[PDB]
Amino acid sequence: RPSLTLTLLQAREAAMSFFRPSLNQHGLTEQQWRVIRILRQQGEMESYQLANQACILRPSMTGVLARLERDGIVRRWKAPKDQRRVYVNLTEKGQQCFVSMSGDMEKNYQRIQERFGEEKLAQLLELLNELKKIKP
Amino acid sequence: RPSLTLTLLQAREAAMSFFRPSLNQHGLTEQQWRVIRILRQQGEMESYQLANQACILRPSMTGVLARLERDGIVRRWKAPKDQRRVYVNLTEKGQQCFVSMSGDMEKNYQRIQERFGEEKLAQLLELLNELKKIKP
Repeated sequence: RPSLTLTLLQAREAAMSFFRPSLNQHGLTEQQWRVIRILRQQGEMESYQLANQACILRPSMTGVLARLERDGIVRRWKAPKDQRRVYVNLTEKGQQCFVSMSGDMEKNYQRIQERFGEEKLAQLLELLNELKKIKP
Repeated sequence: RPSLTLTLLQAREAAMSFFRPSLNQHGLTEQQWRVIRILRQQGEMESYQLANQACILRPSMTGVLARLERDGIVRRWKAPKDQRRVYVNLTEKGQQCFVSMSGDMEKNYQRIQERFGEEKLAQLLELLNELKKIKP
């Protein structure tokens, strides 16, 4: 039995060589960029939920957020009607950060699409979207 | 542009809920189990190469190996004809560890196959095997 889950992770390392240089070049970690990506697409998010979607382990998430907060990328606030919840969102500076990286990240996806196949990329994503739906 | 790489990782979290309990139940971490899986399938392996295939970051790999070595699961040795290389292999105890977990891990794959689809699982794996081949 080949390992579905190890194979998912090796496939992701393969794709990540297309993005790490632009993130290298822009001075961000992939874990930062995941967080930025989710907060961009999904908007303000409760912080445990963000760790869960962004696929970060909770002890590293504390440092991920405090760093991004220190850099002016995200803002953290207590929910007015439950102060023990903490919501996170991109700042104007973080949104403009996302925007300037996006042209580079589109070109890296164009390189993946050419080298992998435009329809193969679409089947993979469809299938991966389906696999996520098997979660109990 | 949806994130191929974040989506790979969320799909993997989905599948991992099928295995973490048996690894919970057997007292292993997934990072240990990746290492055991690669050393089982591929045999003795140089230690940086093992980190690369097993998808572990080098500072965590040191602790992964020293723990597994302390538990009698792996053996580490210097290559006779290059003492600055360190090879790793499963011990008899680690091989029997792999064997006893494998029945549980097969059942968890049967659950995935039923809930995901037997042919969909095969297309996904074929496609992921292809994606790995795009690595520059």
